[PDB]
Amino acid sequence: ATLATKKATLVAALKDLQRVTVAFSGGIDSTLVLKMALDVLGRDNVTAVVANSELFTDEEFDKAMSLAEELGANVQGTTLDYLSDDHIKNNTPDSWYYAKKMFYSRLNDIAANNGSAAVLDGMIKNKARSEAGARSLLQEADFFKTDVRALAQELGLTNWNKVASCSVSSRFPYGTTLTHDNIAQVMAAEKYLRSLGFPTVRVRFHNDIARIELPEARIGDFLVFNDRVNRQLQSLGFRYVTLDLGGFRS
Amino acid sequence: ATLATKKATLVAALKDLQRVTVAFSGGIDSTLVLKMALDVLGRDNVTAVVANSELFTDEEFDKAMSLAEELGANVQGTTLDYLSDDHIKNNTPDSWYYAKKMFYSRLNDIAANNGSAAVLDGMIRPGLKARSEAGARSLLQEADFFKTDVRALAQELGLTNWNKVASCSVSSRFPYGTTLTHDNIAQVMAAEKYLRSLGFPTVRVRFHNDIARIELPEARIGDFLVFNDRVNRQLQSLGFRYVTLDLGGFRSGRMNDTLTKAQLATFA
Amino acid sequence: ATLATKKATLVAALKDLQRVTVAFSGGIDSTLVLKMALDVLGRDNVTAVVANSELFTDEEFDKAMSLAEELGANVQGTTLDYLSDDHIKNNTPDSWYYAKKMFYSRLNDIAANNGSAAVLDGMIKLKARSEAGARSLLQEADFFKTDVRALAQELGLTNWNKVASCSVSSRFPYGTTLTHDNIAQVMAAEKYLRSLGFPTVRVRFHNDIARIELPEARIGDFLVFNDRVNRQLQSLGFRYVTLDLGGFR
Amino acid sequence: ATLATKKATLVAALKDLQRVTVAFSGGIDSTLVLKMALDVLGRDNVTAVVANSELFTDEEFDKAMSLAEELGANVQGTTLDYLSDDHIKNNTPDSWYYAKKMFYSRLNDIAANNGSAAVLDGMIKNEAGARSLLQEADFFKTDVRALAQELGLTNWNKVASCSVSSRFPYGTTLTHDNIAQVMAAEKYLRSLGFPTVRVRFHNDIARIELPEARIGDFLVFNDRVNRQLQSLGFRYVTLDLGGFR
Amino acid sequence: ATLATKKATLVAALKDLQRVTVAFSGGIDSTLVLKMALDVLGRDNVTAVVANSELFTDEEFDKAMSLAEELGANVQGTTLDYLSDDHIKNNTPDSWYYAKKMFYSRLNDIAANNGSAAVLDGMIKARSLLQEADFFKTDVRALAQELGLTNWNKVASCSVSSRFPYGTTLTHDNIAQVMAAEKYLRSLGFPTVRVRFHNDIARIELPEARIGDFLVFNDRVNRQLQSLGFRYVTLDLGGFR
Amino acid sequence: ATLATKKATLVAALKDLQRVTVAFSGGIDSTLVLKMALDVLGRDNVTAVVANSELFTDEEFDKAMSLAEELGANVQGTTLDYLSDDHIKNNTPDSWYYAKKMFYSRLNDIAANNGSAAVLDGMIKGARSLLQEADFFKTDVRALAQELGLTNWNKVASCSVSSRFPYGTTLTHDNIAQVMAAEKYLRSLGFPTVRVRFHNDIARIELPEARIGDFLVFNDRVNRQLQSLGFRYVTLDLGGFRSGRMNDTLTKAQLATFAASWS
Ligand SMILES: [Mn+2]
Ligand SMILES: [Mn+2]
Repeated sequence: ATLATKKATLVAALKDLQRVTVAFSGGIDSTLVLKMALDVLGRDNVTAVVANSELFTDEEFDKAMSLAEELGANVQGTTLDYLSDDHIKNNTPDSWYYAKKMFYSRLNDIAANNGSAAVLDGMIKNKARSEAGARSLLQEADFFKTDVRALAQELGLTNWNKVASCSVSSRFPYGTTLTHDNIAQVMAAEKYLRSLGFPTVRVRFHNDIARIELPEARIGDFLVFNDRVNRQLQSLGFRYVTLDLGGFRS
Repeated sequence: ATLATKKATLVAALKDLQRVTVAFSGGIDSTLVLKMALDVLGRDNVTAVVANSELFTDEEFDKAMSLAEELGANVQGTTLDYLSDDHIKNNTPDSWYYAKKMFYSRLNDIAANNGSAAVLDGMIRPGLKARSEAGARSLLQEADFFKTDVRALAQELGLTNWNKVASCSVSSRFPYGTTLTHDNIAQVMAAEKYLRSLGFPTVRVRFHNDIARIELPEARIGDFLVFNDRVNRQLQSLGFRYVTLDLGGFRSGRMNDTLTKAQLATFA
Repeated sequence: ATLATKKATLVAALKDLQRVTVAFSGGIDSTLVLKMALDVLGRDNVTAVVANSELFTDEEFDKAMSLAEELGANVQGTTLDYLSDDHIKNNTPDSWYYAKKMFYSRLNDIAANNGSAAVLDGMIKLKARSEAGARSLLQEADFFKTDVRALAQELGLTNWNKVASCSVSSRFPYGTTLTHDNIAQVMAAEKYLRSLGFPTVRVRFHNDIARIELPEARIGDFLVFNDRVNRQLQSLGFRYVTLDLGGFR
Repeated sequence: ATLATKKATLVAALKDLQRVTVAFSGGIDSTLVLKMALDVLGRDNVTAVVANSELFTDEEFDKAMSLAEELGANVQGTTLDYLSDDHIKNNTPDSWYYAKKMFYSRLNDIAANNGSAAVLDGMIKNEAGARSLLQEADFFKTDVRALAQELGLTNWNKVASCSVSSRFPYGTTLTHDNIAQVMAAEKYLRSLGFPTVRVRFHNDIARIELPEARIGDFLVFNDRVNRQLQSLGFRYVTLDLGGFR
Repeated sequence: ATLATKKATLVAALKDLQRVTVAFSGGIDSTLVLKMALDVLGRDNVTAVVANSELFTDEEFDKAMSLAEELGANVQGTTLDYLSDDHIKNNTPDSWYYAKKMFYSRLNDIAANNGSAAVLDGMIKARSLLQEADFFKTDVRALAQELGLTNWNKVASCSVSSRFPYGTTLTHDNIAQVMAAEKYLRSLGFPTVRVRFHNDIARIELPEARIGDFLVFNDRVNRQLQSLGFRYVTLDLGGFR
Repeated sequence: ATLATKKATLVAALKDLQRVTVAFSGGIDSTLVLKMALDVLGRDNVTAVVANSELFTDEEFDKAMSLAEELGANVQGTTLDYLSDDHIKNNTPDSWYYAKKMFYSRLNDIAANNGSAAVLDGMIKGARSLLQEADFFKTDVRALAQELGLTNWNKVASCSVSSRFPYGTTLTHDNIAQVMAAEKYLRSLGFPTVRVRFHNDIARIELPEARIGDFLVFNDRVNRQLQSLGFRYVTLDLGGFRSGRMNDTLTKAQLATFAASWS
C-alpha cells in the first residue's frame, strides 16, 4: 500500500528473472522499468529494444535510442514491417491488435536469441502482450501514475518523452489502404506544421484532401500560414488542403 | 461600326422574324434582348421563358421571372429535369453541353407551340453547337454587341433592375464523376444558404462525400472565425461528417504573387 | 435660386456653346456635366476627354472611359507626360499647379481640332483653369454639392466613381525625385494590394522601405496576406515591406 | 402583382389625397414615399416633417433635413419631448405606445394647420391617424429598393435607426445625463468604422453589442474604446459575446 | 550566495525546529519545503496540511493532497469555513486579513496538537525559511530538480473573493457559479482568466494577448455562462488588470 | 558518438588545463561550460568573466552575473568600451570582429593575471571552444545540460544592439537608448523575442510570425509609445523575425535570394 512495498515487489520480480529484455518507448513508465532493471541486474543482463517502423517518425526513434544510452543501457534497434500484415495495411479496426501482436512477437524472438527470461513493458494499473507473455512488472506491483512519478523522483529520473505519440494509422479512415507514399506524405505534412510552432497537430488523410486538426485556441494564430501550408502540402501530393472547423479530435 | 447601326440591324432582324421566344436569364444581356423585342414587336409577339431546375436556387427563378414581368413580357416558367440525362447526373466534364441541349430543346418545343419564328438568347464541343443544332439566333452576336454596348443601350432604354451577381450551376460544387442526387444537391444548397445568412455572399460548399469543403474569399477568413463552431454543427446536421475550410479560399490562386501563383497553377 | 433655375441657367449656357469638349474623370460633377451636355446638344456635338498619365492608375482611367461611353457619349482618351515638367518631377508643393497647366493645354488643343467652343470640367462653387479659357458650368450656375446630387437624381444617374483619385505624388515625400521606375514601383504595389480586397490603400515610398497604410479596421483582415505581400513588393524592388501601425494617414 | 401595379396604386392614392404631410426619417422607406409625393403632387402640395428629439441622434436629424431639401421638398422640423411623458421617462415596456401617440399627435396638428388630407409615414409590409401607402400597396423591402433605383434615389440613411430607450433596461429611469452618455459612446464607436452598434447601459458597466462578423475587426480598438467610454463615466467597458441582438 | 550555501542555511534551520507542520499549497515553493523537511527530519516528524474551502477549487485541493503523498509525507486535509466570518461573507476590503487569520489559526492549532515547533509556508524573495535563505524564483527551480522534483501545481491561485465587488454578499451558489465559469474557460486553453461577478452580468478578464485567440469561443462561452445563471456574458476590453 | 564520450573528452581537456577563465554570456552553451569547469576543477580553479558594455542591456548583464555565482563560481565583471573603436562606432560590416577582438583581448589579460592556461567560450558545432572540440551539437548541449540539473539560463538568445542599425549608421547613446527603450517596452507587453530595427525616423518591428496576430491589440499603444521615443513612423515588418526559416520550400528560397541582394 506504500511505495516502499511496491518497490520491493518490483525488485524481487527483477531478481527472479535475472536477465530481461525491455520494450523501451522513452516514456516515464519504460524509463522507470529500464532504470530499475539496470540497478538490480546490471548492464550486461538488460537489453533495451527500440522499435523502428514506418508507422512512427524516424525522429522519435532517434529520441528513444538516445534516452536508453543516457540511462547506461545496451540498446538495440529492431525494424518492423507493419505493412506486411494485411490487417494493418488495409486499416481495419483490428489493426491496432495485429500491430501489437507483430511487435511482441519480435520482442520474443530477440529475447530467445539473447537468453532473457522475459520481455518487460511499461504498463501500469490505469490483448497481445499477455498472449505473447510479456510482463508488466509495474502493473503487478500495483503502481499507479502517482507511484511512477514518486519512484522516479526517488531515483533521480527527470528526462523522458513527455508527449507520447500515436501510430500514423490514426490519420487514415478504416478501410483506406496504407502505402509507403501516403504515410510519408502525411508525416511530412505534420512535421512541417510542427515546424511552424504547432506541436499538437494532425493531418487526416482523405485521398486528395488533407484535413488539418489544430487546437481551436491556435487557429487564430494559424491564419498567417494559410497560403504556405496550402502550397507546401500540395507539393507533398495533396490536391486540396483544408482546416477542420471542429478542431483537434473532432 | 457605331451603336446606331448595331441597334438598327438588331431591329431589322426582329422586325423580320415578327414573333419570337426569348430565353431570359435575368441578366443584363437577356434583359436587353427582351426589352428591344417588346419595343419592336409588342407584347403579344414575344414570349419570355425562365427555366427552373434542381441545379439552380428557387430564389433565382422567382427573381428572374419577376424581373421579366416587371419589363412587361408574357412570361412562362418551365421546369427541366436535368438529372434525367446521365451526362448531367454523373457530372461529366461536358454535362454543360448536354444541359444546354436539353434547355434549347424545350425552348424550341415551346416556340413551336406558340407560333414564334425563332428562339433568341442573351449571347453578347462534342459536336455541333447547341444553338446551331436547334436553330436559335443570338441577335446581339449578329449585331456585334460588346459588354459596354449592352450597358450603353440598357440605360438608353431605361433598364434599371436585373440579376447583377450571375449564377453558377450547383453541379460545380461536385467533382467530376460524383453522382448527383436530389438529397446531396439539397445538402450543398442548404449549406451555402446558411453561410450566406451569416454575411458571406460569395461562398462555395464543395461536396467531397463525407467532407464539405468551404471556399471563402481569403479576405473574409479572419472575420469567419467567430462562426467556426456554428458552421461545423450546422453542416453536420445537414449530413456532412466533416466540415472544413479550404486554405486556398474562393478562386485559389487569383490573389497570389507572381512566383507563388505560377506554383499554384502548376499543381493543377 | 431653385434647382429648376440652376438647371435652366445650365441648359442656356450649353445651348449657346453648341459644340463642346468635356474633361471627364468619372466623378459625379463631370458625370452631371457630360450628361447635361449629351441631353442639351446631343451625342454628335459633345466630346468626352479622359486623361491617362503616369501619375494615375490605368484602372481609374478605364473606369471613366466606360462610364462616359455608358452615358451615351463618344469618349476619347488622352495620355499626358507630366514628368517632362521638373516642378512635378522634383515634387514641390506647387506640383499640382504645373500639372493642371499641362492638362488644360492638351484639352484646348483637342477642342480646336474638333470645333468646340470651350472645354468644360466639373468644378462647383482654379488658377490654371482660368488661363486656358476653360468654363466650369456648374459653378457659373451656383451649383453646390447638394445641387449636384439633387439634379443627378432628377436625371436618373446612379453610377459614378465614388473614390476621388489622388496623384501618385502623395506617396513620395516633398523633395524626393519622381522617376519612371519608382512611380511604377508604387503603382504595381498598390494594384496588387487592391486586388486582395483593400480598395483604400497607400504604399508610402521610403527608398528601400515600403510603408503600407490601411484602414485600421482592415488590418485584422490583412493578416492572411502578410507573406505574399512581403515577397511581391520585394520583387518590385523594396528591401523591406512594412505595415504602418497608425493606419491610413 | 407587379411593381408597376404597386406603383400605380400608390400614385392613385396620392392623387386622391391631393395634399399630404409626410413623416420623414431619412430612411429608404420614407425617402421613397416623400419623393413619390413630390413627384405626383409637386413641391407646394407636400410638407416634409422631421422629428427632433432626445431619443434620436442630432446627426440623424441634420441628415434627414438636408436630404429633404435635396429631394426637392419644403421641410420643417418639429421638436418632441418624449421624456415629458412619465411612461417614456420611466422606460416601461409600453413606452413605445406613448411615444408613437405623442409623435402622430404632433404630426396631425401640423397637417390640420396646413390643410393636408392625411399624414403619411414610411411603413411597409412586414396607427389610424396616419396612412402607410407603401403597406397599402403591398410593398416589400425588395419592392422599395426596386422602385428607388427606378427613380434614381441613391442617398439615404443606410443603417436603420432605433430609439435610444432600447439601450436601458426596462424600469431604468432615463435622464439627460445617461442618454448623453450612451450617445457619446455610440457616436465614438461609429466614428471608428462601425455603423451598426449599441452601447447598452448598465450603470457602471457599458455593454457593447457589435455584429459578430465585425468583432474580429474590432480588436485593434479595444484599448481606445476602453478609455474613451471610461472618460464618459463608465467604470467597466465590456463587449457582449452574443453580438448585436 | 551559492545554492549550496542557501541549502545549507535551509538544512540548518530545519534541524533546529525538529518537528514541523507545513502549510502545503502544491506549488513549487511549498513542494520544495515539504520534501526538504522530510529529507532532514524524516516522515514521522513532518505533517503536511492541505486546506479545503470554498474560496479555492476542489481540483487544487485534490491535487495538493495526492502530490504531498507522492513526496512521501504524512498528509492531512483540514476544512475551513471561511464564510462563517462576517467580513469574509460580506466581502469587505479588509476581509483578506480575517481570511488569513482563520487559516493560520487552524494551522497553529494543528501544530500545537502534534507537537511541532513551527508552521512553515512557501514564500520566497509562521516561518518562510525559503525567504530566510534568500531563495529566488530561479534558486527554487535549480534545487527542486536537484532532488528530482518535476511534478507540482504551476498555476498559483487566488481567493475567489476577488471576483466579487466589495459589499456583495458571498453565497454558496454564486461562488459555485464563478468557479464553474472559470473552470470552463480554463478547459478551452486559457489558464489565466477571471470571471468577475456583477449579478446578472459576467465580465471576463483575459490577458489582452489572448483576446485574439479567444474569438472562436465567443458563442459557446456565451451560452455556457448563461446556462450557469448569467443573463449577459461579456468580455472586458481592458483585459486582465 | 555517444554523449558519454563527448562528456568524457570534455572532462579530459579540462583536467589538462588546470586553471581556466570562462567567458560567460549566460546562455545554455557557456552555462554548460562553466559548470563543467567547476565540477572537474573546483571553485578555486575557475573564474567566470561577464562582459558589460553599452551594446547590451543592463538586464542581461545582471542575469548572467547572478547565474554564475549561483552555480558556485567566483565571477568578476569586466567593462568594455566598444564605442571607443571606430569600426564599431560607425557600424561597419566587420564591427563584430573588432568587438570580438577587443573582447578576447581583455579576457586574455584577466587569465594572465590569475594564472589560467586558457580562456574558454561556448561555441559549438587564443580562445578554446571545448564544446566544439568535443563534437557537441545543439542537441548534445541540451541533453548534457539536463543531465547536470541545469535549469536556468538565458533562454531568449541575446545579441549586440549593433544589429538593429544599418551598416554605416553611427551608434550614439541617444539612438542606442532609443532602440533598447523601444525593445524593452515591446517585451513588457508579452513578446520576449523582438527587434526594433532603426531606420532614422522609421522604426521597423520584427516579431515572430506566430505572434503577429496576437499583436493587433497593441498597435496603437506601440505606435504612440515609440513615437514619443523619437520615431516618426512605427511599422511592422511583414517578413517577421528571422524571415524565411518557417516558409515552404519554394518561398524560403525566394526570400533567400532577396536577402542576398544586400551587402
Ligand atoms: Mn495567439
Ligand atoms: Mn473584417
